[PDB]
Amino acid sequence: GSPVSIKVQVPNMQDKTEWKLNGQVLVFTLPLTDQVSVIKVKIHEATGMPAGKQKLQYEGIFIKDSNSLAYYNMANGAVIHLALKERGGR
RNA sequence: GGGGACUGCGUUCGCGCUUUCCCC
Ligand code: NA
Repeated sequence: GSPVSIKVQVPNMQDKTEWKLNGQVLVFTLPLTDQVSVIKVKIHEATGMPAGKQKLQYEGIFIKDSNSLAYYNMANGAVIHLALKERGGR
């Protein structure tokens, strides 16, 4: 497909001094056939935040690695919201 | 029996699994 602009809203998390979580909006250029996992790769390259630590949400949907951006009907200027994933357990 | 930190993960976002531990 044709590459589109996808935005990622990064958290503002200054206590995470190992990453660059400064509230910025990342702007990536990717085709709509690219999988959501590619967004995590590019977020890792820009913030240092590993993919396994990223929680992505698009229009309230917890988008999954194996689906393409087109699967979620993303378009130019779509904003993906990034959060820190927190693990649980008993 | 509670809370944390991790290593990876899953998730319906409620948490759950796991890995090293650390405490109360
Ligand atoms: Na719900």
